[PDB]
Amino acid sequence: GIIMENVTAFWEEGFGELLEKVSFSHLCLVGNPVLKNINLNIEKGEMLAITGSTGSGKTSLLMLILGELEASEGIIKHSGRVSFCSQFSWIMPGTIKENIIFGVSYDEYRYKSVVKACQLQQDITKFAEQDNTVLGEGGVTLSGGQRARISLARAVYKDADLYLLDSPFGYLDVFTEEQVFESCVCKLMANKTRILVTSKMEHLRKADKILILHQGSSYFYGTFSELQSLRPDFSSKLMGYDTFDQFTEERRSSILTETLRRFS
Ligand SMILES: Nc1ncnc2c1ncn2[C@@H]1O[C@H](COP(=O)(O)OP(=O)(O)OP(=O)(O)O)[C@@H](O)[C@H]1O
Ligand SMILES: [Mg+2]
Repeated sequence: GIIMENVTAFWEEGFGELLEKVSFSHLCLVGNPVLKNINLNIEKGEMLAITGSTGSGKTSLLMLILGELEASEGIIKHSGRVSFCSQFSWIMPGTIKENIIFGVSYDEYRYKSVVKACQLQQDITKFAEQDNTVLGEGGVTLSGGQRARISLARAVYKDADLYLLDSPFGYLDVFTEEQVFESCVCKLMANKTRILVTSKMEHLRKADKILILHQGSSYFYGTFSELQSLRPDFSSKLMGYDTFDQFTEERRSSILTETLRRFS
């Protein structure tokens, strides 16, 4: 499981460099918080959806769990192997397969089931060599979604206790992404403790807990139901869109941000 009791963390010199790699020294000198009074309790097998305004601390909270940012006040409790899957989808030179099982024991069943749920079948079938196509470093002629699904597969194949998925559903092939959410994150991963950063409303619905950050602070925590009751101005605005989850990542963040400001 993963517990966070009143946690706060400050700009440490060097942290913002890592945040580029995944002005800073002014935030460091001045001593601001990057997250502030963060609280959450996720029990084994639960799925936490994290969302919020753009630049609100979401990736920084993942760096906290990974142990890259140092929590000044608070307790952070969790244990085991943790599998991280960043926004930036990196690709090592080698085959699509090699990339997915990087430095980890092959397991024909486990592999086929990840490859499958992550919607990579539609993809590797396009290629003369299937999942034995060799990729150049950075996976460059691929699409943004293709890289993202390769990077997700790689991360989900890893066997671990906690899975941190940072924003893999933000590209244009929006239906595949709906498939992937459902087969991978919701079915195949259903028994694994997993945190998902996201700007799609659907993911909030189907989650166990929810965390919405804004200007570094927790603007909400607790379940999807509580969200509608407790922050209703929020809930009205967002839920009352036609197909908000098929807006671009860019437009979804814009509204989340404009909305979080209105009702602070
Ligand atoms: N590449 C960057 N250049 C300058 N400042 C940055 C950069 N990445 C993050 N920050 C700063 O660190 C804090 C934000 O980051 P985090 O990286 O925690 O945001 P998120 O909540 O993950 O948002 P985003 O949609 O940008 O990923 C912000 O207040 C922002 O000012
Ligand atoms: Mg982020």
